[PDB]
Amino acid sequence: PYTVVYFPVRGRCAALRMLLADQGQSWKEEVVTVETWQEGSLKASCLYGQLPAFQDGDLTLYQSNTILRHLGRTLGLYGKDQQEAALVDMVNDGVEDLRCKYISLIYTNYEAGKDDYVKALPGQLKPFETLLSQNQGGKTFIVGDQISFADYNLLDLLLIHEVLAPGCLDAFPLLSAYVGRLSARPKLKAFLASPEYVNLPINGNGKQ
Amino acid sequence: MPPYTVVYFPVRGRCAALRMLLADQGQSWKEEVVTVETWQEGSLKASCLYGQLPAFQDGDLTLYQSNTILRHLGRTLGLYGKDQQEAALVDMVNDGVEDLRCKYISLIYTNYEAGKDDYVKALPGQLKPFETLLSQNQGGKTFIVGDQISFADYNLLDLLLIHEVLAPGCLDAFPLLSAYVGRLSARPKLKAFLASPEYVNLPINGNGKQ
Ligand SMILES: CCCCCCSC[C@H](NC(=O)CC[C@H]([NH3+])C(=O)O)C(=O)NCC(=O)O
Ligand SMILES: CCCCCCSC[C@H](NC(=O)CC[C@H]([NH3+])C(=O)O)C(=O)NCC(=O)O
Repeated sequence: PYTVVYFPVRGRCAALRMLLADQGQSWKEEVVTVETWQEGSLKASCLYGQLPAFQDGDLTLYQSNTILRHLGRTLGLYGKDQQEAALVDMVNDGVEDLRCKYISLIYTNYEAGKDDYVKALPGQLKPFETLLSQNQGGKTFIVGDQISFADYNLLDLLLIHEVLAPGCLDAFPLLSAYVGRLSARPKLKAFLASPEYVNLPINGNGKQ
Repeated sequence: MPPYTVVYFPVRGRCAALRMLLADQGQSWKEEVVTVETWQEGSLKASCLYGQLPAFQDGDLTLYQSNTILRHLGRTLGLYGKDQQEAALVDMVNDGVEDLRCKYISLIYTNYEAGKDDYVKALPGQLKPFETLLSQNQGGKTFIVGDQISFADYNLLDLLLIHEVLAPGCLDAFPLLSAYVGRLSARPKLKAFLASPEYVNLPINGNGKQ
């Protein structure tokens, strides 16, 4: 019932793929090559002229976070009540802010800004360590005691930063244990080790 | 006393949309103004989750992130669509608004002088998606999604209004958006609020540019 339309990279689709895989959902991948994209017709039919695009039956959605929220809403990964839902949103928005900075670094000035970015990293990750400490001592998920779409988004963000700055999580015990714990979930573990994930570049420009 | 408290700098900025929402929905709220002096002192910043404002309090629930605040209000006040499908569409609209808002903010604080012309030239292409959304919903006669107002409407309204200040007449080429702004701006409570000193006398941005 699901179709994700995207370029052949993990990018902004990694988190939603992990979510679908971990939740045991099936989906079809519609790969869009740079050639096809530069042709122009697909772009013109996209609401904001960008991908990913997602189809749930006849519902066509755009915007990665909208897709995540939609899945969180339909699959029950949006907290147990309104208070938790608000907290889940707060976590996801924080993830999105840092993701934008990451994306900017990767595509705008990797060479020149990498050092400053890595130096500033600890300050950027602290908020998530704090959130974790306030939720049952970081023994469960980011919000509440059930997994939410924010968890998958945060997991991806942490994983790609471990590739960018190996060991950046060493100074954060809760985050470190969190990544290990989530990465150990049966279906997610199988997915993260599959060619489907491993053989796709993280970003489109060969930088990471 | 009011259950809501918005903590922010004395500017409209990322709080304009939520204020319009509260006002239009007849809600009461307390404004906790943070001056640049107080902020540079450091203690408040250190207590903020991501080291930034706005901050929002609903009873003992302290929230950060403007869009989280909007979604929370949309969820508790019933401004999030009539069902899941609409909720997804509302999110899609809001995310689009957020993307353009970031570009606007970047222009305003990063290089207003140098980039203003290019930005205004690219504007029509950026607004088209919203005109399209409007055309697909009862011919743009009601709201952005469905037939009931959502938090996305307030966010979009603010975005359109601030762009009308940046590039006067930018909405002329978009009949649906133009009528939409006029229609929403005419709602009783919202109209009263937009004309109040509380709104009018607050600068749009913090650096005096708009
Ligand atoms: C080519 C391989 C690298 C691909 C990089 C990732 S896609 C980047 C871009 N899409 C976005 O930035 C999506 C942003 C949107 N806010 C979301 O979160 O979904 C796009 O479609 N860009 C195409 C365009 O704008 O023309
Ligand atoms: C001073 C008058 C001008 C104020 C401009 C608007 S506040 C800007 C900034 N906050 C944000 O950018 C908030 C972004 C956040 N993602 C959201 O959506 O709420 C901040 O708190 N910055 C303070 C800091 O980072 O130290």
